[PDB]
Amino acid sequence: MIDKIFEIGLKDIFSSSPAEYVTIKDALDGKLKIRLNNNFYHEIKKDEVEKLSSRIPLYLWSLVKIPFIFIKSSEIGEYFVSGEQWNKKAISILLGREISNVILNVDVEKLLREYTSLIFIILSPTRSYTEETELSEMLEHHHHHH
Repeated sequence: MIDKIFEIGLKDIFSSSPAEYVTIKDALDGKLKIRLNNNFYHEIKKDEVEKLSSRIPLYLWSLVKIPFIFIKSSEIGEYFVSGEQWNKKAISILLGREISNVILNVDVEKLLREYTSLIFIILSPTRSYTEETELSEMLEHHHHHH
């Protein structure tokens, strides 16, 4: 509890991850800047929030705290929907997927194209650098989907 040595292992991993969030209601309020764990700031596009709030039920606006975090599976094209149950319920309604834990890579990519600034993906560099994968994919003009 009040014990020294909090450990720094996962800190560097989730350093680029949001340390604070805003609701959909807050983003419409003009809170478009969230702080990361490494204290940097990422601005959220209000335009992407407005198209979001046009599709997600009113109740969830002050419940869902954006950005949405998706943890990528260590080797699989499945992403673990992270956040509160409201975030996960949002994803359930936006995709038509029942969120148990993961959604498919295609579903995440839909969401990425639909709402880019609202999403943080914790990439697993365990199985291919997804950024290098992106180049390799566009070379063959496709994106591996299943």
